[PDB]
Order: sequence, then structure tokens, then C-alpha cells
Amino acid sequence: SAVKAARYGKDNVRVYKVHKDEKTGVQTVYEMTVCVLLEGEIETSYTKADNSVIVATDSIKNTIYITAKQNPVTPPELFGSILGTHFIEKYNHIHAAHVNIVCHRWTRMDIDGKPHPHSFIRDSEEKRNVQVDVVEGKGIDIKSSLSGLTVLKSTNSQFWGFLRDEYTTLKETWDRILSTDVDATWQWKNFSGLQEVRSHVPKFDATWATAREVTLKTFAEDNSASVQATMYKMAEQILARQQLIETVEYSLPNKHYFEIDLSWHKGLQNTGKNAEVFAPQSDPNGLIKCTVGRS
Amino acid sequence: SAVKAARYGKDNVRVYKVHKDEKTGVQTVYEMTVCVLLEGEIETSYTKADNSVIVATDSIKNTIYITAKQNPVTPPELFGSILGTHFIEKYNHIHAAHVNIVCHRWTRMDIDGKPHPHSFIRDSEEKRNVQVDVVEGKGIDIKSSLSGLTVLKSTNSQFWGFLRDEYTTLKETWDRILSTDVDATWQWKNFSGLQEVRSHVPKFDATWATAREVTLKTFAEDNSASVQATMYKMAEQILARQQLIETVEYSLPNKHYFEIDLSWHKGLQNTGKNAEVFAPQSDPNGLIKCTVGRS
Amino acid sequence: SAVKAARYGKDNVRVYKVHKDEKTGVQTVYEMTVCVLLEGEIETSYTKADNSVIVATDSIKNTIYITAKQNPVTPPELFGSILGTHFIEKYNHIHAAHVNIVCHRWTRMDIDGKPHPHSFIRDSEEKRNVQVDVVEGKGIDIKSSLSGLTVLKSTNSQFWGFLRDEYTTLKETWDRILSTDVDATWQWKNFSGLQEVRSHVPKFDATWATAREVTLKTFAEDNSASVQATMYKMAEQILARQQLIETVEYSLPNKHYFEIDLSWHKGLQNTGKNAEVFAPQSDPNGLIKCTVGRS
Amino acid sequence: SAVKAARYGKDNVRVYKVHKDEKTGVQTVYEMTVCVLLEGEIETSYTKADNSVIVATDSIKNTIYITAKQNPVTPPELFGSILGTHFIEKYNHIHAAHVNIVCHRWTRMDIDGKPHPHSFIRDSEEKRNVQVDVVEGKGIDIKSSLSGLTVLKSTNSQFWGFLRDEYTTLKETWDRILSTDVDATWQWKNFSGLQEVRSHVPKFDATWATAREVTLKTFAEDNSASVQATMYKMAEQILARQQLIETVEYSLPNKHYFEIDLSWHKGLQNTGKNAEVFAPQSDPNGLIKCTVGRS
Ligand SMILES: O=c1[nH]c(=O)c2nn[nH]c2[nH]1
Ligand SMILES: O=c1[nH]c(=O)c2nn[nH]c2[nH]1
Ligand SMILES: O=c1[nH]c(=O)c2nn[nH]c2[nH]1
Ligand SMILES: O=c1[nH]c(=O)c2nn[nH]c2[nH]1
Ligand code: NA
Ligand code: NA
Ligand code: NA
Ligand code: NA
Repeated sequence: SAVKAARYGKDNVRVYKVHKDEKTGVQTVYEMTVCVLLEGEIETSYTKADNSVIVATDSIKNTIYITAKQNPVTPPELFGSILGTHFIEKYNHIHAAHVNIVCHRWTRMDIDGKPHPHSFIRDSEEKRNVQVDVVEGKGIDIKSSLSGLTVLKSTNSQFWGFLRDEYTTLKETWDRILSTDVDATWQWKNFSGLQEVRSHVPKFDATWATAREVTLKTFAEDNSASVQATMYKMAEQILARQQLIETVEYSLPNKHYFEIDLSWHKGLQNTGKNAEVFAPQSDPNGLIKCTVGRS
Repeated sequence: SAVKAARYGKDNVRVYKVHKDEKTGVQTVYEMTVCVLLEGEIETSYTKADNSVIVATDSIKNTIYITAKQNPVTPPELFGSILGTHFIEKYNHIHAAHVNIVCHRWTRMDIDGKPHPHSFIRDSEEKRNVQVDVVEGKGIDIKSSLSGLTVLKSTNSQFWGFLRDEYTTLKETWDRILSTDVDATWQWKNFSGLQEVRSHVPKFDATWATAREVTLKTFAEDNSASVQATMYKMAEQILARQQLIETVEYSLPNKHYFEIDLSWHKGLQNTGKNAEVFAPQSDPNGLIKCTVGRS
Repeated sequence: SAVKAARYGKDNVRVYKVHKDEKTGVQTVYEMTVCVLLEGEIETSYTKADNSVIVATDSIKNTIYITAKQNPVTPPELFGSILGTHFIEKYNHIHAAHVNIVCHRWTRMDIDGKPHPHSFIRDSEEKRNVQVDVVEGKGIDIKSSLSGLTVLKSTNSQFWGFLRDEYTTLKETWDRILSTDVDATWQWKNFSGLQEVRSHVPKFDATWATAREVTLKTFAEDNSASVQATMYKMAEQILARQQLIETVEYSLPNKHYFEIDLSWHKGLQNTGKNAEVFAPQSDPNGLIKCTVGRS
Repeated sequence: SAVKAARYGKDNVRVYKVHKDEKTGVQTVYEMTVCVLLEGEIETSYTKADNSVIVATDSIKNTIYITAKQNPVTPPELFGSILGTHFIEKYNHIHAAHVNIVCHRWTRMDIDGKPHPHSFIRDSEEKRNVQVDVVEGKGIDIKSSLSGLTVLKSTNSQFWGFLRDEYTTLKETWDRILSTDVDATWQWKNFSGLQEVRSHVPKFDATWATAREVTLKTFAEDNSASVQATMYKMAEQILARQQLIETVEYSLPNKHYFEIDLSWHKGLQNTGKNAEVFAPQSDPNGLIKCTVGRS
């Protein structure tokens, strides 16, 4: 037997950082969960019990805190690139670092119409994520994403004209509820190294904001022919607005809300045009994916 | 042996209702999870296998949907009171109904600064809840609550002057992070029945809004001497603003964020006045409760 | 306003303890999650920002570890009683301690038919719990429980003869699946103090074992007329076997498995006597409770 | 823009099947959660709103139930292969099916030392999984796995001789707790189609049993030099015992249990050789992966 692939490191490292403005007294907080996995010439730790090649995962944890102390943690694309680069440069035998960051929302509170200087609220479990792969001699690959964005529209979704055979019971519809949890990922063109990532720093927050805005607007305004057709419209627009993105991937559950026939009870009308009360279904769910690139 | 207490019913009944305005085209959605448990002269189902006294839990589920079809579902205090009253009036041998409702957020989307007519976003997992106990001959007891409201302040929290003995290692502090998930419950004076609940309908949404606003403002503005002292200030204000509340209960975790000493690494300064990077702790947590009433 | 009730302390304190037998080399591990909440003359911490009355929750955490170091941690009824008693005796102004312990399973591994001296497996998320309330001058109240015991029987459950009215759609059945997650609690007679708890130490593990065995056997062997009737049989037997128990409470979900009519597809027969494939329902669920005491 | 990749289908389809032995009266239950995603010539549903190419996800759900009705559901490798093959053969334009199955434990109850004919217990949240990829003209790729197997050993784990630099604070140790949740996957050689999968049916359950046994025995008996070294020993043995496996992948968290220094309290000794009480850490955790193949 032989080691075909190996990676190891520290997961679930929770980090908070506060920035305090000297002049204004305004404080800004960042909170993330970080995972760092390393690859390189480490096979002998597995095959020969040779720990001399292991950078302890506890040390990786220390490094994350030290790096956060000495560098900005925003945008997360930059922080992940700094962190991954550190490992490949510091350790001769480590040749790849894989950094995953989940950013948690701490939104500044408005009290009496004024933004508060040091108080924050978690408005939703929506996350902003990055995956940064730093590979020695191959540059820096970054995938940025948003996840946990849960939306619902109560009309202006349709689904008809699908294949019908002996396995089909679903009725065609011209008016249904559409609800989903949005997972959207945009993959950046490969960067040559940290200097190039630094050169594009303003584009990261701007592209996240664009991706979010395009997702919300398209969802709200499309008279949707299917999840497939609506998601494609979203991806098309993001690619058009940021030339440094190579691909956009969406993964969308279709969280079903079923009509409830109440006609057995005193002829009560609650289906089709009379539908007011629905039963949300926890499972099963549709799951629709697509990756869109440039032609 | 004897049955000392018994209750039974249906839990986790998910319900969605849409209201469609005829003139404006604006749609409004409500989504809740409902539990209904009944009590009454039902001992023989347990002791003698006599099912004749059982209103099937499946029928309770049907009743929830039918009731939602025929009545407003907002405010939840009213809907719960209608639902509980139904069971005690419909069935001679049922003498108490216990209705718990969790309301999920579907907040109307703003697209290009305009509120969208039929698109919604789940902004946070904060819930608005009610517990309604309808007891034949004893009226209607309602407890209203908000839960899952997660906040953090990065300064203006202190904790010093506590008891110090041979079990104590905690250092006094004049500047710490305070973060919590707010669970706040206000208990209404007993209502004589459904007519009286109807008479107070406008107070329910107003008091929820007040409780939320008082919680947020007090948290943000108090230079907190402890969780205990800040929570008491919140409860005091709610009681002052709504005379029909008898008690206010708060239950607050203290979600710790620990300083990280980095001085072992090149004398890096990250404690006290130099603290920038902290380690959020998943567990353990402080848990502080109090119930405040009128003197 | 006035403080009507207050309690505070530390939740989610994870504790592991190992016992090493000197002669045999056999090791035994215990892992628990502990919560301790205190009450007493502490109102002024809430109303006057007087921290002098607060035993810091961090100190409560230290005390749990110290107590576990110096005392057996099994049975949990004894450990909880020691822990609660400590607080009321050590601090003049603390008059009640409320201790909740969840015990996690670490079952010794069998390797090649022999029990291993120091290796363990988590066989299921079933827990053994205690709630111990130590109240100065009122002794020690203990509630013991098991929870998270998930079972299913595929036949020998019936449900017919229930009330049928205009809200009822459920069909009577003489053969259904019954599946539940068992939550069973037995409440001990009040103990005068720690000496009395010590005197009954062997009864705690024995009664837990009995409660578990009675639950499993009754579930498996009863030709169940309803969840109500089967649960009552369980409680009756536990009360008969342990005279120091005052009440037994069961709380049982009815986790539904629905038939799937496949007759639309080539007349395939999958209902009633031909039912083989079912759809487990995540929600809603029945919820049936009862408390049984001595007549 | 162009569709680069697309797949869609139904997730979280819960399925239960019962087998009833005619002669013996013994019943056996199976419960699984199934996901099926399809690929093929479906781009136009995304780009042109052409639903004619969509097999509705609701129909995929129906197909799963029908397939379970007409075929054995065990071993899951066979059921997944039947299910995936159905889609590529039935629909001309569907060219790949991806089937994921999670099998839930329902272990027959022993009552009074005898196996019960129709009563079952969920003994642990350990799962047995398969991933089956059926690709038209490329055969059937199967990855089998076990997950959620949680173990702990209280001694006979060491970790010393790792790299030490200015980022390192971890002390070397010759005696520590090792606890993990095992995720192990074995990848089968490609099969040409369903006939070949059928020919190997007995090997599937046998190899699962072997993988489980090797994991448990190696974990219990290895005087572990690191997670890396122990996991490699496991994988080596599985590959040696089943020639039809090409690779074995392990993914293991290192769930830390920290010593608690209690010496500040009356010189209490609880570290090194005197360590009895430990603090389990919820996060962060080490994460160690490796894929082992044939040389
Ligand atoms: O938008 C949808 N896409 C689909 O593929 C599908 N299948 N069933 N319902 C559906 N809705
Ligand atoms: O606000 C606090 N209240 C308390 O009771 C406490 N105990 N430790 N830290 C604390 N902080
Ligand atoms: O055992 C049962 N008890 C009940 O109260 C009930 N109601 N619906 N189905 C049921 N099954
Ligand atoms: O077994 C281990 N492997 C590692 O890579 C490691 N790093 N810190 N502790 C560790 N333990
Ligand atoms: Na390197
Ligand atoms: Na009544
Ligand atoms: Na006392
Ligand atoms: Na095909």
C-alpha cells in the first residue's frame, strides 16, 4: 500500500477581532470560523510514525490567531490568502495550504435612527465564505460564496411542460410558492500570488455585494418558469458584472409548500385560486445545481 | 397506581398562510409551528384502553389547519386563544387546551428601495412565541415571548466586586465583551375569555415591539455592571410601559469571549488594553435568569 | 417593580473522569454535561448592582471540577447531591442549588469476545439524566430520567375506537408501525440530606436498569391499543418495583410512518396487508404524556 | 455564458421497508435516506425555459418508492446500482445518475436473551452509506462508507517528536486520551454494469463488516504514535483483505480532552500521572485525512 493523498490540520477555529477607531470611538467587530489543512512531504508520519514532518495542529491554531493579530481579517479572500501563503513559505516541505473561512454576521445596531458605536446584532444565519487553495508554484485559487440566504415568494412561480410518463403524478401549475436557501459560489481566475490578490482587494467586497443583490432582485422579479431557469439568469448577470470571475455555481433546494384540501370539511375551499393555508414540507426537497462559465 | 396528570396532542404542526390584498396586489405571509396539548376526562384511555375519549391527534392537526383557514392568524395571542377555546367548547370532556406557537420571520424584501409585493427574506432565526393555556372556568392565560435574539457589545461591560474565595480564579474586569441570546417572556393578566382577548388585540403587537425595543436600547446603552443588573433594567421598563403585564422573565446566557495571551510569541501584546483578537467559547456559558413583577 | 424569582449559574460544563484500577489495569471513563443554578439572597445584584453577593459563575465551574476530583461521579444522583449540598453549606446566603447532569454513554469495547481495558464506544445518543434540587431546610429532591431511547415495532400496534366527528379523517387500524423516542422520569421521595442519599446509593443504578428493562420489554410485548395504554403499563410496573419512587412520568412522541399508495402505477399493491414500503414523517408528530403516582 | 455542469434531483427522501417471513413470523426493517441527482442533455431547461427535458423531481421521488417496492433494498450498494441504472436506461437523454444512500440502524431487540421478532432499537447514530455513480457507457462506480462511529481510548496514545518552532506551544506527551468520530470510505473497482454488481453481492456486507472490525480492533490495540500512524494501519489492513477495493480514505477528527490544573486550589494534583478530571473541548479540533491505495 501507498499514501495516495493526505492532508491534515485544524478545523473549527473560532476567531473574533475588534478594530477600534482612535478618533471617532467607533468599534467594528469580525467573527469567523477557520479551517486550515496542509499538504506536502508528510507521508512518513503516516507510514513510519515519523512526527518530525508534522507541524502540530495546535501550532496551526496558534498561527491563525497570530496572523489575525498582525493582519487585516477583511476581506476574507485576502486574509485566507495571507494565511495560506504563510504555511507554504515558512515550511520547506509543506507545498499546499487549504483555508476555509466562514464569516458570521455582526451588523451594527441602529438605536433611535443612529448607528451605535459598539453594539451589534446577528441578523440571520446567512454566511459569507471563502475557500482559498495556496499551492506552491501554482498560485492562489479562491472560491467565494454566500450561503444560508433563505427566501420565499408567494406567487409568480410556475412549473408546467415537464416530462410526463407512468412515474408522474405531479400536476402542472401556473401559480405556486417558491422558497429556497441560496448557496452561490463564484470562482476567481487564478492569482499568481499574494501581490496579485492585494492588487484586487476592492473587488472582493464589491463582487460579494453584487452577487447578493443580483440573487435577491432576480428571485423577486423573475416570473419563474422553474428553479433551473431562474438560477441561470442569476449566474449570467454575475458573470457579466465581474470579468475576473471564471464560473458561478448555484445550489438551490426547492423547499415545498403543499396545498391542503379541506373540502371534506363542510366543502371548505382551500385549493388552486382559493388556497390560503399551506403545509410546509420539511422533506423531501428538490435540489437543483448548475455551474455557469464563459462560452 | 393512578393517573396524576395527563396531556396529549400534536406537536410540530407547520402552518403557512398567505393574505392577498384585492386592490393593491400586495401579499403578506405568515409561517408558524404549532403544538396543541389537551387535558380533561381522558384517564380511561391510559388505564382501560378506552379510546372513545380520545380526540385523535390527527384530528387536532386538521383542526389547526381549519382554524387557520377561518380566522386571522395574527396576532398569535389571538389565534392561540381562538384555537384553545375551540377545543374546550367543542368537547364536553376536554377541560384544558395548551397551545404553543412559534412564529418564523418572513420579512418583506426591499428591491431598489421599494417594498416588494410578494417576496420575503428570513432575516434571522429570532422567533416570536406565545404560550396560551385555556382552562374551562378559569379563563385564558397568555405568555408572550421573543427568543433567539443574538447580540454582542464590544465594550461598556464590566464585572468586578464579586465574592472571592478559595474557589475563585476569575480576574475582575472593567472592560469586556458581552454577548447573549435573549429569551424574554411577558405574562399577561388572566383574561376571562375570548371576548376579553379580542378587546386587547392592538396591545399584543405593540407590547412585542416595545419589549424588543427596550431590550435592544438597554443592552446598547447600559454601562453594564453585570448581566443581572442590565437585565433588571430591561424588565423594569417593560412593566412600566404596559399595565396589563404582570411579570417579565429574562433568561440570558453569557457567551464568553476569552482574551488570548500571545506574549510567548515575540512579546506580542494582545491582553487588556491591547486585546484585539479573542477566542469565542462554545461552552461552558453563564446562565442568568430573573422574574420581575410589581411590588 | 420587585424581583419575584432569580437563579443564576453555569450551564454546559463538560466533565470527563477516568478511574484507573491499580491491580487489574482496567480503566473506566465517565463523561457528563453539568448545569448548576443557585438561588438565595442575591436580589441586590439585580437591583443595586451589588456584586458582593455573587459567587461568580466561573467559580461555580471551578467547583464542579474540584468536586469531581474529590468524590465519586457515579451514581449521578449521588454526585449531584454532593455538588448541590456544597453550595448551600459553603455560602450563608445561598439557599437553593439546582443541579442538572446529563450522562453520555461510553460503553467498553469487546475486541475478540474480550472486554477491552481502556477502549470505549458511544453506543447511541441515549442519555441518563438527573435533576437534583437541594433546598436549605427542605432536603434533597431528585428526579432521575432516561432520554433519547429510540425504538420501533413493525406490527402489534393498533389504534381504533377513537372519537369520530366532522374534524376526523384518520382511518381506524388494527396493524400499524409504532416508533417513539422514550423520555421517562422517576421522582424519588424527598431525602432529608446527604446522609440519607448515601444510604440509598445502590438503589439508583438498580432503578435505572429496571426502568430501562421495563420500558423495552413492555414496548416489545404489549399488543398496543394506543401509546396512552402502553405507557401506562410501563409506569405501573416501575412503581411496583421500587417503593422509594413517588411518581413516574413518560413523554412519548408518536413518530408516524405513512403507507404509500402505489396503485396509480400499474396497480401496484402497497397498502393494508400488502404494505411493504412506508414514508417516515419528520413532522408533525403525536405527543403523549402522563404522570402516574400511587393511589 | 454557457452551462458547464448541471445536475438536479430529489434529496432527503426517507424510505422504510419491512420484510415479513411467512414461515417464522420474523420481521426485518430497513430505513434509509436517499438522494438521486441526474445529469444529461438538460441544458435547455436552464437556458431556454424548456421543461420538456425535465423528469420532475417529484417523479424521481415516486421512482425511489416504486423501486424499493419491487427490489431488495439490501445491500445498499445493490439497491443504489438498480436505482441509478433505471434512470439512464429509461430516459434517452439522461446519461448519469448519482445516488446517495444513508442507512439508519434498526437493531433487533433482545428481550430476556431471545431476539424479538418485530421490535427494534436505534443503537447509535452510526451510519452505513453508499455513493453510486452510474454513467452511461462508463459503468458503475461505488463508494461505500461508515460514518458517525464515535470512540475513545483513555490511554495508549502518544504524541511527541513533532516540529517545534516559534509557533509551537504544545507539550510532547507519552500518555493522552484519543477520541474521534470515524468516517471511512472504501472505493470499489469500476463495475461494468448491473450484472457485475449482482455477481459481487455477498462481498458488500462482508467488506463493511471487515472495515468496521479492523477499525475498532486497530484503534483499541495500537499504541498510537499519532492519528496519522494509526489510521494508516487501518487502511492497510482493509486493502489487504478485499482485493476488489482500490482505495480506502479515512477522515478523523481529533476531539481534544484537556488536562485541568487544579494546583491553585490547596495544591490539588490533577496533571500528568495524577490527571483524573479532564475538560472535553467542543472546538477547535484536529482533522486528519488520508487516502491509501495499492503501490
Ligand atoms: O422548479 C422545479 N424544477 C424541477 O426540476 C422540479 N421537479 N418537480 N418540481 C420542480 N420544480
Ligand atoms: O455578568 C456576569 N454575571 C455573573 O454572575 C458572572 N459570573 N462570572 N462572570 C459573570 N458575569
Ligand atoms: O396511539 C395513538 N394515540 C393517540 O392519541 C392518537 N391520535 N392519533 N393517532 C394516535 N395514536
Ligand atoms: O495525533 C496527532 N496528530 C497531529 O497532527 C497533531 N497535532 N497536534 N496534536 C496532534 N495529534
Ligand atoms: Na513550502
Ligand atoms: Na369542555
Ligand atoms: Na446556605
Ligand atoms: Na440514457
